[PDB]
Amino acid sequence: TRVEVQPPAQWVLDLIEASPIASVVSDPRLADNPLIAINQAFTDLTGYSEEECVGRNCRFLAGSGTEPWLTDKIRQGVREHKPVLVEILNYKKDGTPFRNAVLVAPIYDDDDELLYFLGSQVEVDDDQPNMGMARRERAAEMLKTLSPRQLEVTTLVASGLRNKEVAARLGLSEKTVKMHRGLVMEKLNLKTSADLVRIAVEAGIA
Ligand SMILES: Cc1cc2nc3c(=O)[nH]c(=O)nc-3n(C[C@H](O)[C@H](O)[C@H](O)COP(=O)(O)O)c2cc1C
Ligand SMILES: [Cl-]
Ligand SMILES: [Cl-]
Ligand SMILES: [Mg+2]
Ligand SMILES: [Mg+2]
Repeated sequence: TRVEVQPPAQWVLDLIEASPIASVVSDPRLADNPLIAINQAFTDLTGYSEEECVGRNCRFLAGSGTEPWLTDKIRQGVREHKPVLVEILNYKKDGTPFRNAVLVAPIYDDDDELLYFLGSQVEVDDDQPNMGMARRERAAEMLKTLSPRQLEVTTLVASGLRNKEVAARLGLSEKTVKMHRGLVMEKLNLKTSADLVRIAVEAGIA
């Protein structure tokens, strides 16, 4: 099955298009919380075109060997609106199995109103099955270079808070919070907010 999805808004494209890693957005108000957008890296990772993806739950990547104790942690994150990083067996369009380090995180529209989910997918090679631990080491070292305000803005943002909630928590203006966010993005060479949530969760700070 597949549902017809409205063309994605600019904020959806801004979240994933410039990411170097496979990234997707789902809309939980549509049938089966289906993908509403994928970036180019998702098509090159999986072999699926945007036409084949949009309208479908991302569990189309699952197959015979997929670990239900690890997918349930994603279901849990979707339910509790909390970010989850698991490494699960998935299958490309050509049936090629691959280990997928998948982040699923709650994210808000550019008006901070409605909830969506951001997904991002990194292949862990059969050659080098501990690649995930090397990403977490890199993430932890980068996040340690941040100033104290930048680090705690990053922590609250990656936890899935709207800017208005981060601003409430820290006694700042939304404008000030977005200023600190931008500075983190520039300092750590992060193209998208999705890339920022990924290193936070990799590091263990959210
Ligand atoms: C944004 C997003 C991205 C997802 N990416 C993947 C993925 O790459 N591979 C996968 O097997 N599941 C992925 N999932 C998880 C499934 O869509 C589903 O949430 C999970 O399998 C647990 O639900 P279920 O028990 O109904 O399958 C993603 C979920 C969301 C919301
Ligand atoms: Cl889901
Ligand atoms: Cl302020
Ligand atoms: Mg495209
Ligand atoms: Mg299942």
